[PDB]
Amino acid sequence: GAMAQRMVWVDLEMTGLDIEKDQIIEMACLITDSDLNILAEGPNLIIKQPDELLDSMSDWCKEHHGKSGLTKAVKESTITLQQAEYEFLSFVRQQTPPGLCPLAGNSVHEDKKFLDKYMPQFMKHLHYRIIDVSTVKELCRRWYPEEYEFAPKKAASHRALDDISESIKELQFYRNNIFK
Amino acid sequence: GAMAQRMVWVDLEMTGLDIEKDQIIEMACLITDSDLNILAEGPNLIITITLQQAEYEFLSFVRQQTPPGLCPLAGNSVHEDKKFLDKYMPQFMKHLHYRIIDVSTVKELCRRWYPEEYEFAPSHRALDDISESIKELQFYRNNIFK
Repeated sequence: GAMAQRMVWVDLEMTGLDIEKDQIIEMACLITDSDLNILAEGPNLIIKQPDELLDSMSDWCKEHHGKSGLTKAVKESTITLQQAEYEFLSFVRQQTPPGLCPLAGNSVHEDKKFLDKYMPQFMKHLHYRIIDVSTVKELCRRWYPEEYEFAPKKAASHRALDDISESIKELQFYRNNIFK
Repeated sequence: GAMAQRMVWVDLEMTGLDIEKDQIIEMACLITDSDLNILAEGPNLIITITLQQAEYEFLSFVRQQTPPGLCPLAGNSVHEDKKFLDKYMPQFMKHLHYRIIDVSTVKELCRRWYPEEYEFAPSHRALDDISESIKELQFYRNNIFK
């Protein structure tokens, strides 16, 4: 299909939910065509942030980023936020025409909040539209409870790029099972 | 599980899109069941009233209609509305679930996957904008869902 009909899937991992204090610690990007066919995997980058920020994280955040092995990789990182944005923006410019492709993901409103503040040039390459798999998830649970039960459970967190894969798989499941 | 499957619909008008500088001009809220039937209509406030009182009016309304932390925020391009709400109405957002139901996601899937249905798919107040967003979602349920 047309490059203007491609989707830009992102997944971010952050120190918390507070847009004033918290920072982006991991990011991944993936391109699919309009029908969710896999076109190209983008960078998977672990971004350096201070130790003070990593220790002030919520008890849920501290354990979940520890078992996935992220906090260790954040502490050994040489990638700055600015360097990561340059990598992500370069990749999407090579894959999509400017300001025409949507952001896609799971509860991707949360990621957009952090991308709007900390990666505004990357966000200018994207159109205003959002494709949020979690809106489809909520409608599946209500309107198609039988199909919702058969969907696979999500795997344990590894890296942001694997989380995007699970989000794509989830929306493909919805298309395959609850769309006309 | 019928109560946890209800939806908290909102629509807001702001002075712009910057969270640090812009403010909430208008807000409306209403509750639908899981099948989109309107169970109760809330107030359509011009912010005339204050933001903290508007939050008390809306928090009182959703506390007598849905259980805390189980029902999502629902709307059309509600990602921008959720940003202004998390900041300026954090006690209201504490009553809702972390996920949201955004009709603009369904519109976009309709546009791509159902171009024919998309071509024949279907405001002065913010409450009227919610009513039209529900009719838009009901159209997608009927025309593109199995």
